Amino acid sequence: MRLKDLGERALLARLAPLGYPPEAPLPPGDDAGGVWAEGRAWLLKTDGFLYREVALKGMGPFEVGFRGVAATASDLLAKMGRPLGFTLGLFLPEDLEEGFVLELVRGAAEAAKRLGAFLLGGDTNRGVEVALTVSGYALAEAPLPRKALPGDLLYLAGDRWGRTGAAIRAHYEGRSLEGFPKIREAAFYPLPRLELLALSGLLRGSLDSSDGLAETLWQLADLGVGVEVEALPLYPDVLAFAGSEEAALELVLYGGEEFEAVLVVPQEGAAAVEARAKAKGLPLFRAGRVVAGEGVYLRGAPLPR
Amino acid sequence: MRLKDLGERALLARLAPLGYPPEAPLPPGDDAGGVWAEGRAWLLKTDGFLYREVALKGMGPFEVGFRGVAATASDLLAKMGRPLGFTLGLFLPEDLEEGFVLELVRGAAEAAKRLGAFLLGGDTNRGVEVALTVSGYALAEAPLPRKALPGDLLYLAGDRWGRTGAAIRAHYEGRSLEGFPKIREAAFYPLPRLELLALSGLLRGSLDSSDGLAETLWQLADLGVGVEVEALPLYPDVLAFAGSEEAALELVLYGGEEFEAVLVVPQEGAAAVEARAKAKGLPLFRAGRVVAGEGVYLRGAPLPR
Repeated sequence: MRLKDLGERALLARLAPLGYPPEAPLPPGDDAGGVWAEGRAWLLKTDGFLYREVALKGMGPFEVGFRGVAATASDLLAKMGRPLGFTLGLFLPEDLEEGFVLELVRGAAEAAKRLGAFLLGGDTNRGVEVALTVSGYALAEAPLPRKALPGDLLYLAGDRWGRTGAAIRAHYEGRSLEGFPKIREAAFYPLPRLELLALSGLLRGSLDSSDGLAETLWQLADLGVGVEVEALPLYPDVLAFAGSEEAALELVLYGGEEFEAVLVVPQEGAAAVEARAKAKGLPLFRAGRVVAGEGVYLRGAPLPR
Repeated sequence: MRLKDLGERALLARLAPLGYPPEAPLPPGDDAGGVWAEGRAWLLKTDGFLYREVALKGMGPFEVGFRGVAATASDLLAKMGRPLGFTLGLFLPEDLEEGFVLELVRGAAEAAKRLGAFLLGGDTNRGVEVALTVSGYALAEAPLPRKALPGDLLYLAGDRWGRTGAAIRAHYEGRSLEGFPKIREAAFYPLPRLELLALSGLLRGSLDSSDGLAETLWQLADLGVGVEVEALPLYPDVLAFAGSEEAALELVLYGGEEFEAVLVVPQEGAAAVEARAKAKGLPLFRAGRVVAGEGVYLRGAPLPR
């Protein structure tokens, strides 16, 4: 079967276990992969993309490089790994201007610096179209896998929910983001949250949302549980942009590229976690909880994948 | 200035220090990059390439995936890092058969397994042409930077010298490798050389020859020294394939893709190094020495880069 008909989800599921370590700190198909080395869970993650598929109107190579590192760092942080460094794989057309490449690299270096991390080099190769892969490694004291048990609460960390969806929709509709700076920042400089690490060792599991929250909630449900969302964050700017509560909901659920984490919090320490996040400046939103059975629900109604 | 006019060396040289750590276990622009973490030098490296640039006649996706890991692993090993895992970044045209992709990943997984390493996942994306990047991390107890002092001896480790160049030349000339099994193996399955680690903590420096021996020797000279090559290994099969000493030397010096290390050994430790290599199964060849000054010479004659 050709990739077109196969689909990305099916292909990824088939490739996930190949060569994966049997006694790993994280299961196959998680937000990152890794091995146990001298008492620490060393994580490794590679994210790739075509320049023309991530660069929204107003974004230049600087923003693209910055987002590449941010994307990879977010997956590592959701697994409770502290990103230490990143490497770049670049495919560049021969007629590309060197200034363009310098911008891509400085953008990436800037995102790395904000995290206290570095660029450890990379590689460049001739290519037909500008394409890039960003890999990063992280040291995790308590690796957080995608796991959940009926009874645990579901929390949304960070504040890019609905905003990255708005930015993409604006880009597709040809609408300006003048008047929506937080939405623009969410798309141009999505800062991965080191504060997530304040919750290391306290959570049951997590999933990084890069392909939409609804899609992520179903990835959680597919673990073998039911998901009941009682509330979702609808930021004032997201509502203004959307025009209605219903329109804002679609941006929040079917937006994408949020690179914010969905956290599975055991009822036991839910009070502490809120306190911890609060104490460390980590935005936290209680969305719902995990239950026995299957399916994903939004206030009782079925939430479509 | 266009990339085509700038050159790979010039470009890479400009990007190398960008975002690199000031207290790193390896200098910027080395065979790999890394940071010191809890007493160990953790190295990270990315090697990318286009499928068509690597696939020689007779090679399929399994061999290409194997070589991607072999290459990344070789750079890490030259720095004395023990490779622990790799991640893949794949760019794939939508009309590709799924089996082709499965071969790529299994090939990579095979090379990783030979090293006692694993595949930790990766990412896939649509592309106009098959392109791949392999990233890997390694734990180095004693990171080995590219470093050299006048009086130091130059050794070549491994046995792919001249053979990878012969394979490439064969492909270009449409010449059969029937009767040249070692040359074919050097191109199809360049086994990553774990035995290099037997020399951990004994050498002054090293460089991995991924782009040709002469090029690698000039990179060594660019550290601020002169290089005198007194002898080079001309294997029987390389000589037979080449037809003459001259043609053979050209394949050895301007071949490429060897992924074998050039080692800088202190005079005082050479006897011990050779003994250690012999005891642990690491092919080693004494080729010359480092001297004060500049430039690379082959038996007194300037060696073109």
